[PDB]
Amino acid sequence: QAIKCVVVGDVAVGKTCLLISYTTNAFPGEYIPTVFDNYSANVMVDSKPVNLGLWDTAGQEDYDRLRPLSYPQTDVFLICFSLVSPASYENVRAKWFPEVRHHCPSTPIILVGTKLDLRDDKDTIEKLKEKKLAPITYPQGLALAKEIDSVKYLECSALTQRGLKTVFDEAIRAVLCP
Ligand SMILES: Nc1nc2c(ncn2[C@@H]2O[C@H](COP(=O)(O)OP(=O)(O)O)[C@@H](O)[C@H]2O)c(=O)[nH]1
Ligand SMILES: [Mg+2]
Repeated sequence: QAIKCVVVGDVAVGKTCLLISYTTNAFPGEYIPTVFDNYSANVMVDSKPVNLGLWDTAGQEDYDRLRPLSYPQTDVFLICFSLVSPASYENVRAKWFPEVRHHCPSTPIILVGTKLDLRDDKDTIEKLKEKKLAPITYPQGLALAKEIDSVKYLECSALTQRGLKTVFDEAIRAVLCP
């Protein structure tokens, strides 16, 4: 089974790390590739063999017109936001969900909270407070998920890989089907 999955969301939520941490089981953080690319993984899910094509995106505003060229024939989207970036969570509803739905009205969405590992980091919570902000909590992401009617809400870390595999199994599970 060939499944095409597109990953959207604000620059720097960790889309490229998520894809590479997934396909290769190692985290770039140190050396992140800047050429926007597509990747591949052969996965077994509920006894069915799957070839999953993962398509990265340029979330920059400069790419508003060209980004949707990679949307045709997509089987499932991950809309991603950083659990340590409220601005990114805001943009799911202000920008990403509306753009996905504009081009692909019926394609399933998985809502993904990323950098799960920084949610307890001290220096991180601290910096967030200096802006009168705080990490997105599980209940908050679940609510956004319900707002936008995504098939699942899932948290992960590319750095630790916690929950990373489930993100992709549910992606696959959402195509073929509820
Ligand atoms: N601590 C932590 N940092 C991450 C994680 N995923 C990505 N990052 C960092 O976040 C920054 C942006 O990640 P990248 O994948 O380039 O984001 P993108 O622009 O959405 O594709 C980089 O500095 C990464 O090292 C994560 O799971 N944990
Ligand atoms: Mg990237």
